[PDB]
Amino acid sequence: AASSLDELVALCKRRGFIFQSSEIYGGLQGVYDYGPLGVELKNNLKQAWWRRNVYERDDMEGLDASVLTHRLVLHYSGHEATFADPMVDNWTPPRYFNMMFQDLRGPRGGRGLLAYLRPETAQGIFVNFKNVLDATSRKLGFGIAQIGKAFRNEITPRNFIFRVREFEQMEIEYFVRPGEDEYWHRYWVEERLKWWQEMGLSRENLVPYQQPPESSAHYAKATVDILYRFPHGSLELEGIAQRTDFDLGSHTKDQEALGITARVLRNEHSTQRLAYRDPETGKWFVPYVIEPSAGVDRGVLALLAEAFTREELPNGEERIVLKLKPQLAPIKVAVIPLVKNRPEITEYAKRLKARLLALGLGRVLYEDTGNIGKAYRRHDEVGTPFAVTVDYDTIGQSKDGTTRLKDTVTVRDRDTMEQIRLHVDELEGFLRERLRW
Amino acid sequence: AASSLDELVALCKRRGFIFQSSEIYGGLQGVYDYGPLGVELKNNLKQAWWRRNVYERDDMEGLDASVLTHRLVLHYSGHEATFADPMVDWTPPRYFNMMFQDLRGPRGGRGLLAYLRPETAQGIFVNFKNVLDATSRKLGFGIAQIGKAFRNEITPRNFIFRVREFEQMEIEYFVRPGEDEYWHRYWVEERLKWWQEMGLSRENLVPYQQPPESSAHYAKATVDILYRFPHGSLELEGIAQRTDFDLGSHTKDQEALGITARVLRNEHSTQRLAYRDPETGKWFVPYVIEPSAGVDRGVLALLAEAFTREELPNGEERIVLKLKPQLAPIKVAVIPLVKNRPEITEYAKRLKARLLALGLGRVLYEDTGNIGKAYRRHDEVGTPFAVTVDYDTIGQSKDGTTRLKDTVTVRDRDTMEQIRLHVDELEGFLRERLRW
Repeated sequence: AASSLDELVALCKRRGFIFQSSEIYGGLQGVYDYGPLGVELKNNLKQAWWRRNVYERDDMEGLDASVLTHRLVLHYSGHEATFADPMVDNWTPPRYFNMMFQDLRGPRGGRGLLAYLRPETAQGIFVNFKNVLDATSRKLGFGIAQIGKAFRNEITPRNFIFRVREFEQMEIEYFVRPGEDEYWHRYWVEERLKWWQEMGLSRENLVPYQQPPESSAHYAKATVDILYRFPHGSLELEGIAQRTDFDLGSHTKDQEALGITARVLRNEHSTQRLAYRDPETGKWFVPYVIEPSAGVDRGVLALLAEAFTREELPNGEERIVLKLKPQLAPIKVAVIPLVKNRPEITEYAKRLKARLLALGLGRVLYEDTGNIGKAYRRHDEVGTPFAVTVDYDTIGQSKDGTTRLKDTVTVRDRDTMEQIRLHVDELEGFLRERLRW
Repeated sequence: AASSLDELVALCKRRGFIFQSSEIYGGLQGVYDYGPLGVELKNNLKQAWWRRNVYERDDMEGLDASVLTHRLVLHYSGHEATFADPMVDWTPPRYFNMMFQDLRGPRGGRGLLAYLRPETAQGIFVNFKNVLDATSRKLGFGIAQIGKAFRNEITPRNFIFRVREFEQMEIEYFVRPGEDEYWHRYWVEERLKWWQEMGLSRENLVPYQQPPESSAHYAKATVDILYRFPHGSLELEGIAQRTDFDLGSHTKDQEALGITARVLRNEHSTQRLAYRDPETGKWFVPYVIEPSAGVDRGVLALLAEAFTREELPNGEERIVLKLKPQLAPIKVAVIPLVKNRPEITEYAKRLKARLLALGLGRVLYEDTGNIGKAYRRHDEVGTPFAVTVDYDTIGQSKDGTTRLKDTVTVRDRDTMEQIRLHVDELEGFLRERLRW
């Protein structure tokens, strides 16, 4: 585990995980960019999440909605009226600053040409309920998963990835029948909690907090936050709320014909009825929604934070090692040529990297950087699990003349630091064993 | 292949590929949303692209920059100026600027203005030094990236084509001033070749080499790959050659580095975006080759191409999306013959999981009524195989034999041929046909 927030910010910048967006012109404070190593880890996390909640389940439909949100969507969801914070200057009278990113479509800044950069992914889901329903012919006890970008017009962007203006989320909207709501809520909480550990976070660092009714927003019958023990303090990773029929409620047509339980605004615009019908009979009703929502960047940081570890070495000095779960490492194997000038060597290495990539266990990388020592260092810092290295013996140029050593390479374990030399054909099975899911 | 643009728009909406963003409130014309089936295909394409240009190569670094762009980036890249033009049509004296913009935090002050990037490339350019430092890369190398971009279109025409929000797959290949012309043709063959591997016919592809009149000033050459869509040729990808303009326009110590393209005096940049050590110690700004594709366009191209209407032996027709298997939103559909039977449904579900485990792509358990409707629904969304489970599969054959236990019928999308095989063979059957 890592001890300081800056150790991370430093590594992140130093090894190419994260960079201050627009750095060369002073930065656009509050927005960051993901480097070579960052994109990989980030994507690996998003994928593992998608595989788990969509592919592996049989009640989940996927989605990808746009960032440009029509003014109305955000009126009827309440944001226009409440997504704000209390602000002032130096002392003027106090007033709420609505934190949404607004931008005007086309020609003129007229009130009717205003649109928003969605501040959360969920509304995209809600407005498409009927749509999704029609096209898939889904029955109840079902949700819609989605990953995407969101923009919060924060006032003061604090410590790193935490208080940012642009970021990404992984949200699910699980539609449920009014009666069964309380069950599904605890079901999802165990599930998400469980997932995070499988990804590599320790139970000791996870904290399932249940919000007291003072904190619960009006339509939220209950909600639990999963916090992670970061170096600088506990920060929220994911939130599993229970929103009754508020969301579907606020956007649907024929509001008073469908017995809506949460208080909604009169909707004089919606063209479709977002409700479900046929509880064996013919009743229309608005489903209740359970909603797990995680923040991609937070997750990426949690993983780094957890993995980060400093080890003392027998000679006296230390080393930084990202102990990331293998399947999630930005790089799985690094193939390194002992000498940089030799062509039969580089050409072999490259031929080998490809053979390994073909196993389909994750990114294999051909490394041509000078100094076999620097390489090992660079890799432990970015958490890659294995390093295979190629030398003259591997080729067949043994100074003694035998070829008993042709096609064998040394593979160095990231964690144990143990190096063993094995023949290539065994190397495959070795890797399957250790890298498969 | 498909004959009309509306046939597609219709299928896309009908089967859950694409929907009009904000439809229930009148739509936010010009922006669309990707449904269950759409997200899948879209992602499948992005991935195949990433695997190819990053994993399979040894000179590529990946990236993911933010949409919120600082005002300055877009000043020095030229964009800001292309639209600082009072056009008086008498209608009022406007600025017909093509970028969405917005202001950061507290006030609408000029120093607090920001933009929603209109292209992904600038994110790459500004980080050149950064990426360089952290990776210790040598020349003959690029940076790949996928992301969102926003064009403040005035009139959103025909579907996916003239839209305000969309995504791109761009690469910035940094090259030494001398070798530029070579790399340019290299990339063109490569991209061209890729597109066909994805399933597009050579007959429908059109490599247009822009004549000196079209080329923006700093562009020493450029080729557009057009696709023959039902409504006409529309641009899929563009491989330009931008010399040292981009890196040039953003770097510090401009006149110390012999920049060849005309750039603006840059009084703000804090880093020097150049390369040094041509064996010696000379500094210079690399030339850039740039393949840039539009995700949505690609998705449409694939759909357009795959779309086909067939006349069947009984007399009726059918719509079949002939998508390349590895790209299909769904690889296998496991379907139960009767919906009420527990031994059947329970069997089928257990089977779908066994198949998903093969790691060949999404397998889906289908519980929709009517075995006929299912087959139809699937050919329409282009899923390659359909396995079906019945009473024989379980072991309740009305003839009394058990020779047919643990076997299922699998219907080929294309040939429509159905063969009944045992489950264990089924695996090998699928690997054969579905692997990359």
